[PDB]
Amino acid sequence: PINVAIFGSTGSIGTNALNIIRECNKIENVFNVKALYVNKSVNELYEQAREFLPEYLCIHDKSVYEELKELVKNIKDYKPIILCGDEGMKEICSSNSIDKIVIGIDSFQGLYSTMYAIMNNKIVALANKESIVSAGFFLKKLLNIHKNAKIIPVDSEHSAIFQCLDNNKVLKTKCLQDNFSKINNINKIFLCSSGGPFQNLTMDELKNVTSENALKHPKWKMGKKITIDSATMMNKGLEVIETHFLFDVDYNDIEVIVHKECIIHSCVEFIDKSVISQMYYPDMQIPILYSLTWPDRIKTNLKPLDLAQVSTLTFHKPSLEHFPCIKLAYQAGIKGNFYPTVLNASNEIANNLFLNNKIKYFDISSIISQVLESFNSQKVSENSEDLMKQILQIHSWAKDKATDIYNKHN
Amino acid sequence: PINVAIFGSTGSIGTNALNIIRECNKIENVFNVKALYVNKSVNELYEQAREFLPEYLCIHDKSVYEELKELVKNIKDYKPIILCGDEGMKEICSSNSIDKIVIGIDSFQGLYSTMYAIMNNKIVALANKESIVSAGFFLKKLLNIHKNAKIIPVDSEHSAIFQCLDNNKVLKTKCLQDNFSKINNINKIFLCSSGGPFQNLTMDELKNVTSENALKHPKWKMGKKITIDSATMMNKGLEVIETHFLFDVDYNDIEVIVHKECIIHSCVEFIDKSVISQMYYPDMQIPILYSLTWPDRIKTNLKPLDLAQVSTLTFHKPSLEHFPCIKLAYQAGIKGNFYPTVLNASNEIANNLFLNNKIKYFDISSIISQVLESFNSQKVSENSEDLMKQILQIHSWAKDKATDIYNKHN
Ligand SMILES: CN(O)C(=O)C[C@@H](CP(=O)(O)O)c1ccccc1
Ligand SMILES: CN(O)C(=O)C[C@@H](CP(=O)(O)O)c1ccccc1
Ligand SMILES: [Cl-]
Ligand SMILES: [Mn+2]
Ligand SMILES: [Mn+2]
Repeated sequence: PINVAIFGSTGSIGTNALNIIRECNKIENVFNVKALYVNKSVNELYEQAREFLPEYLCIHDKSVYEELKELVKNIKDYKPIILCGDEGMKEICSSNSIDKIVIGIDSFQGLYSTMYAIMNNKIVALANKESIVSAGFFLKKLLNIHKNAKIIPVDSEHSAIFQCLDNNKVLKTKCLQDNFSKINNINKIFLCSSGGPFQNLTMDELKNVTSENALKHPKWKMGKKITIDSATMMNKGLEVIETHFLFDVDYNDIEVIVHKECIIHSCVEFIDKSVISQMYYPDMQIPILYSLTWPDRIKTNLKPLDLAQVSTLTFHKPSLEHFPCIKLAYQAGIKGNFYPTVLNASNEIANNLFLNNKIKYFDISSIISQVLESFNSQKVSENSEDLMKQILQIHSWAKDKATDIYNKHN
Repeated sequence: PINVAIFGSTGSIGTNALNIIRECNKIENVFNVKALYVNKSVNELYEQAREFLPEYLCIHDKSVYEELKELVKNIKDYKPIILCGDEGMKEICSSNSIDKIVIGIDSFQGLYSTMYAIMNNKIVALANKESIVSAGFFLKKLLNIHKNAKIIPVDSEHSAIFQCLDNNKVLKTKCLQDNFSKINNINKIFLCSSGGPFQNLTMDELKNVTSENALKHPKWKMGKKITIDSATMMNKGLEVIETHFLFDVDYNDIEVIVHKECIIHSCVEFIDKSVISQMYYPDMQIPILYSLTWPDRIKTNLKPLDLAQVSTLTFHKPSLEHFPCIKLAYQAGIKGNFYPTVLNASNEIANNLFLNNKIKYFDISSIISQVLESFNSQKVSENSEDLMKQILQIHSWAKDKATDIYNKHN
C-alpha cells in the first residue's frame, strides 16, 4: 500500500491526483489517502473526505474549521483527526503513517509545506516548479541536511526525464543533489515544449498579440498563468532552470526543442550518446502517478498510445528573437546567485499585466530584462533561515521593481 | 577493464564491435580484446590480430589453420594461442580471462558458440536472432541451468527495448526467463522497423521486385541475408519471435510499427501506459556498446543526435498483404512447438533463392507457408541433448522440404 497525503487537494494537481488514485484503486487496492489539506473549500474537502476517508483532514482557513467538523460528522464510520492552519499541516508532515506528499499548492505557502515535508524526511511529489526556480538553493541545503527526504518531480518534462533514468543509479543519489548527473551518466537533456500558439508568427505580428490570442488552443488543460508563460515560452525558460537544479545538468547541456504534438515529453542523452525518451498523450495523470509509484509502476486503464494514429512527430528549434524570455532564463540561470529568483518574481508581475491587457508581448521580456539589469548580486547566506529570508526579500523587491517599471512607463 | 571475445569478428556486427571498442579505448582504457573468431577469412582476421593483438585467435575451417600461423608469425612481440574448429571455440568460451562474448555469427552455426558461452556462465552479447527463433526454448532451458550466464541483446530493437527498462527491475530477472515482462511491468512492445525499400510499392510492383532492388540504398549497412529479410519484413517477423523469447512478451502484446527514419529503435509501454523509447542514428555501435557495458554506460565521442535536424519522425502499420512474412512469423510463434524452427529454416532457403534470382518475392512467403503447413507438432524432448538433436533434425528437414518445394515447382 502506498500512503499518500495531498496538499492543495482541490486544486488542479490535487484533483488530478485523486482521480488517478481513484481509477487505479478500482483495478487493485493500492493507495491509502492518509491526509487531505485545502485552503478554504470546506464543502469540497468534505466531498473528498467522504470518498477517500483519510486519517487526517486539514483546512487552512481557521474561520471554517468548526463547519468542517459538522460536515464530517455525517460520514459514517469515520473519525479522522481534523486540524487547521499551518499547525495541522506540520502535524500531518510529522506522521509516520505518511510516506509521500503531493504538493499542489503554489506560492509561498507551498514552499513552507515543502520545507516541512523535507524536514520530516518524506518523499515530496513537487508540482510547484517556481519554488525550485526561486528557492533552489534553499531546497538543496535542506535536502543535504535531511538525508532521507526526496523531491520527485511532477512537472511533465521533468517527470519524463526522471522516467528515462535507470533507478538502479537514481537510488544511489537523489534530485536536487550535486552529482546526480554524474551518477546517472547524463550528458544532455532535450527539454520538449509545445511551443505555444505563436511559433509561426513574425516579429511584427508578435508585437500585437493579446492575452486572448495567447489563451487559444492550448495543447494542455491548464491555468491562465502557465498558459501565458507557454505563449512567451517563459514557462520553458523556468523549466530550464528547474532542470539544472533537479538533475545537476549544466545550462549548456539543456536544449529546448519545440515539439508541437506533445507526445514526446522530453529526452535524456547519456554519455555514450544513446538517448531515451518518455512518450504519452498530453495528460498530467502519468507524471502525477509516477511521482506516487516511483520506483515502481502500477496498472492503469488510461488509453494506450496509438503511435500509428499519431502518425507524425515534429521537432524544431525555437527562435530566441521571437521568444526572448527563453534567452533571459538562460542568462539568469547562468549568472546564478539570486537572478533566478528575480527572473521568476518579475515574470509573475509581467505575466499578469499581459494577461490583463496592460502591456504588450515584448513588454514582458523588456520589463524582466530591466529588473534583472537592476539587480546586484548578494552574498549567499550560509545560514538556512537567513537564506530563506534573502530569497523572500529579493522576490518581494523584484515584484515591486517590475511594478515600478510598469507604473513609470507612460 | 572488460575482457571480450568476438565471434564472427569480420562480419558487420564484429567489425562494428571492434570499431566502438577501439574508439572507447582512445578515451580511456576500458576493453581488452582477448579473442577473435572467424569462420574462414584468414587475411581479415590477420589484419585484426595485428591491431588488437588478442590472446586467442580461432579459425573454424582447419584447412586454413596453418596459413593463419604462417601469417601471424610475422607479427612481432606477439605469441597468441592459435586454435581452430569447435574445439578452439570451446576453449575460448571456457577461459577465465574472458568475461563477455559477442556473438556475431548469425548462421545457425552460431547456436553452438551461444550454447558454450552460456554453459561457461558468461555475459553473452547476442546478435544471432536465428538461434533464439530456432532454439529459444532450448536456450531458456540452458539459462535455467547456468544461473550466472546472461543473454544481453544486441539486435538493435531488442537492445532498445532493454535500454528502456529500469535496471533496478532487470537485475531481479534476466532475458529469456519466465516472468521477465511481469517483473519489468511491461504491457506492450512497439517493435519498430525501417520498413525496407518496398513500403510504397503497390501489389503489382511488389510482384516484380528483384534482389537487386532489395539491396539498393538500404537504411542500415549489413549483410545480404538480413537485407533481404528486411525487404520481405521477415526480419521483423523473426524479431517478433525474438521479442517473445527474450522478454516473455505475449504475441498479442507485440505491435510492429514502420518508422522509416530509423531514429526510434523501439518502444516499451508499461502497465501504467507510459511509454519509453530509445533513440539514436541508425548505427549498430550503440547497441553493441550497451551490451558490453550494461548495467553501466561509458563515454563515447559518437555524433550527438540532432533532433531538430532530423525534424520529423513518422509511424505507420505495415500491410500484412504486402508483407505476408510478418503474418507467417506470428502464426508460427503463436503455434509454438517447433514451428519457429521450421519458419526460420524454410526462410533460410527461400531468402537465398530470392537473393540469387531463382524465385520471386511472393514465392518466398509461399514456400515458407507450405513448409509450415506440412509440419506436424512433435513431443518436446525433456533431455537437453535430445532436444538439441530434435531441433537440428527439424531444421534440416525444413530446409530440405523448402528446397523440394522449389525444385518441384516450375
Ligand atoms: C504540462 N506541462 O508540464 C506544462 O508545462 C504545460 C505547458 C507546456 P509548454 O510550456 O508550452 O511546452 C503548457 C502548454 C499549453 C498551455 C499551458 C501550459
Ligand atoms: C539494425 N537492425 O537491428 C536490423 O534489424 C537491421 C534491419 C532493420 P529492418 O528489419 O528493416 O527494420 C535492416 C534494415 C535495412 C537493411 C538491412 C537490415
Ligand atoms: Cl496549473
Ligand atoms: Mn512543464
Ligand atoms: Mn534488428
